[PDB]
Amino acid sequence: FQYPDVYRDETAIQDYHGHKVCDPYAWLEDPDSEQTKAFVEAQNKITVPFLEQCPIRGLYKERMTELYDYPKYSCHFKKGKRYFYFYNTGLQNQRVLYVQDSLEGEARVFLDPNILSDDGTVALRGYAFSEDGEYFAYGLSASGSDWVTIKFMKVDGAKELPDVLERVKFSCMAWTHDGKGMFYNAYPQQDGKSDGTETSTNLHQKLYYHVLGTDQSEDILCAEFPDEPKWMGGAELSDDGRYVLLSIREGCDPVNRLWYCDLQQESNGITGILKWVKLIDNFEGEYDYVTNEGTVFTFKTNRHSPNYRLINIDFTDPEESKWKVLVPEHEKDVLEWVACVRSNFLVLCYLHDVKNTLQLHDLATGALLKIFPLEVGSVVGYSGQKKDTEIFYQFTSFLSPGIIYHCDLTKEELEPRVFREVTVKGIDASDYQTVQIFYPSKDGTKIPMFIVHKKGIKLDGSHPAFLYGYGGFNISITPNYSVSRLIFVRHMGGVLAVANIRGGGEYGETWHKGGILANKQNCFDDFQCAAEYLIKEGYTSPKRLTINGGSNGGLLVATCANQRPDLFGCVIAQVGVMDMLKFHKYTIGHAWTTDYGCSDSKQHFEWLIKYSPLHNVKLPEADDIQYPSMLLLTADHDDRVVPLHSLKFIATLQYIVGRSRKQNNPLLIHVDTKAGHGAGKPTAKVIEEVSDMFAFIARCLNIDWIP
Ligand SMILES: O=C([C@@H]1CC(F)(F)CN1C(=O)CCN1C(=O)c2ccccc2C1=O)N1CCCC1
Repeated sequence: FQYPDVYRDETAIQDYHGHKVCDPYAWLEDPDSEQTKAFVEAQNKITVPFLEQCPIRGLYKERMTELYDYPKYSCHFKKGKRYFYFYNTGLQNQRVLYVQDSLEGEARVFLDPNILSDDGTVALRGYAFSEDGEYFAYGLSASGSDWVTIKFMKVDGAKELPDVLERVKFSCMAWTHDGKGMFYNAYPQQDGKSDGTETSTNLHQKLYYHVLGTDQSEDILCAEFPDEPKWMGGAELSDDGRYVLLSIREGCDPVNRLWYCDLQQESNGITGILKWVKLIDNFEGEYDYVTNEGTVFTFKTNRHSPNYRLINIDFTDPEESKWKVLVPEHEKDVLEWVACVRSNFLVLCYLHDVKNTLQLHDLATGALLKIFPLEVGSVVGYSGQKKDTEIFYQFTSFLSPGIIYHCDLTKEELEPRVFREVTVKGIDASDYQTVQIFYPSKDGTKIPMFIVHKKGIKLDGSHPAFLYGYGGFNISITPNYSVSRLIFVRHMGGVLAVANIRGGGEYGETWHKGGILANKQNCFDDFQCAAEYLIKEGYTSPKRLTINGGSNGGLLVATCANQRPDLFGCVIAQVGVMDMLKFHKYTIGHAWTTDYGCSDSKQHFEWLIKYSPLHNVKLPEADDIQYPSMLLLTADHDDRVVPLHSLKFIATLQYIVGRSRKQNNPLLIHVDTKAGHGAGKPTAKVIEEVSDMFAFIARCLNIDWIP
C-alpha cells in the first residue's frame, strides 16, 4: 500500500507574534469540502484493508463478544416512590432504564434507547426527575454529538409528552420543586450546521427556564452574560427547593462563581432575569453545593485547599472571615465527592493513593462515624439523597467487573452487605497480579503507576506492555475494569500498565497544576520515565512497547512519539488534540486554554510551539532510528475534538516521516462514521474499535495469539 497524494498549500503562512509558521493542510479544516472528503475516503481506503488482513483481528473480536457478553448493572436509585436502575443484559447496544415500585417487585422497562436507532447511535445523555418523581426529562445525542435534545415523559405509565427542547449543549437540568418547569441551557441560533459535523465556536450560552406544557419559543431566559461569551452558568435547587444556586464556569478549571436567588423573593414567579445575589463573585475557588440547613449552606471547596475540604456559609453572614470549616483538608488524601443522605448523614469518598475510600460523617459536626470497607480500586456509582434513608455504591477494579453494595441507614448498627455482584467467566483473577510502584521522573518527583501482569512472568523485557496515561484537567485515572485490556494480558501475554502523571488530580490541584501551562512538558517527561521504568526493570523492550491515550491522552502519546520515538514501537492516539495553535477556535476548545495556554499570547505561544504535535514532527537524525507504527482513531461527528486535528496530523506524518525510505513502520488513520468523541458509543462499535487497536498491535509488533 502507498500513502495517498495530499495537496500541500505552501502559501498558508500565519504570523504568531513574529514567528512564521506554515499549515499546508489547513484546508483539511473544512469538513464539507470535496477535497477533505476525498482525503478521508482515501485514507480509510488503505487502513481498513490493512486492519482486516490481520487474522488475530477475528480471534480478538470473537473473544471480545464472548467475554464482554456479561450483565452490566447500575446502582438502584429511588426517585419518589419508585426504584430505578440501568441494566445491560450483556451485548445490548445501549443500557436500558428499568423501574420498579418496590425493591422486591418485578421491574419493567422505563426507557429503552435501543429502539430509536437500528445501530445504537442515538443515546441518552443527561436526565433529571422532578422532585416528586412523577415527571422525567432526558436528552438524547445523535451520532456522538455533544448537541442534545431534551424530551419529556410522565413516569406513571411512561407517557411521552409533546415537550421538546432544541439547541442544547453542555447544559444543566433542574426542576423547580413546584414541578412547574425546568432550568436548562441553550445556545443562540448560529448560521450553518448544528449536528456535530461543524466546528463553529460555541459562545453566549444562556440559562432558560422551560415551563412544562409550553413551546420552547415561550421559554423564560433567566441569565445571560452578553459581555462574556465564555461564561457558562449551570443551576440547581437547594434541597429545600427555595434557592437556585447558579455556578458560573469559564474554562475547565475547578473554580467557579456562586450566585444565588431566593425563589421566595421573586415578586411573582420566574418571569425573566432573576434577582441574583452575587455570593462568590470570583474565579479563585471551587464551591460545590452538598446540602443546606436553613441559610447555612455547606460546600465542597478547594479555596486554599489543594486537596479539598468542607465549609459552611451562612447566607445571612456571608463575610469569608466567618465560614466555618466542617471537615479540614486532608494533608495527603484528596476529597473526590460528598453526598448528603438521611438528612444529617454525610458520605465522603476520598482518593488515597489513587484508591477510593468510603467514609460516613455527621453533617452537624463533621466527625467521622463509619468506614466502609473496600478493596483496592474505584467507587464508580452511588445512590443516596437527603430524603433517602439508604445508600448504594458500586465498586470496580482491574480484575473485578463490579460489586454493588447496599446500606439501610435507618439501622442502629450500620452494617453494609453485597447487593449485586458479577464475575466474568473466562477470566480468573487468581491468575493475574496487580502491583502499584512509584517511579521517579526526570525531576525527582515520585510518580505512581499500576501494573497488571500474570503471576509468574519473569521480568526479562520479553513481554509486550500496553502503557496508558492522560495527564490533565484534574482528571484522575483510577482502577477500572477493562475486559478488552485483560484479553490482551492473557491472549497476547501482555503487560498492562497505567501511569498517573502530573496534570491529573490524583494529588489535589498541585498535581493538576504541575502538569499544565508552563509545566505541561512535565507530563511528557513523567510519562516517558514510565516507559523507561517498565523497560529498565525488564517488563518490556522498546520495540514491543505500546502507549495508548485519547483526547488529552492522545496528545500525550503523540508528543512522546515526537520527542522520543526510540522508546516505543507502537502508538495509538484516539480523538486527540494535535494543533495546539488553532485548537481554541473550534467548538468548545476555548475552554481548554486554562490547561494549555493560548497561542494568542506571546508568552503562551512559546510553551505550545515547543510541543505542539503537528509542528514538531521530524525525521530522526540517527540512521538506525525511525518513527513507531502509529494508528490515529477519530470519527466524523466528534464535535468535542474536531477531526481536523488528526486529519492534519496524519497528512504531516506520511509526508515528513512517511515518505522517507528508512521508515518501514506504518502511519495510518481511521475515521469512523456516525460516531463522536467517545461517550455513548454503542456496544457494537466499541467492540469493533478495540479489535482494530489490538489487531494493529499484533500485526505491527508481530505478536502471536495464545488460546
Ligand atoms: O473535552 C475536553 C475537556 C477536558 C475535560 F475535562 F475532559 C472535559 N472538557 C471540556 O471541554 C468540557 C467542556 N464542558 C464544559 O466546559 C462544561 C460546563 C458545564 C457543563 C458541561 C460542560 C462541558 O462538557 N478535552 C478534550 C481535549 C482535552 C480537553
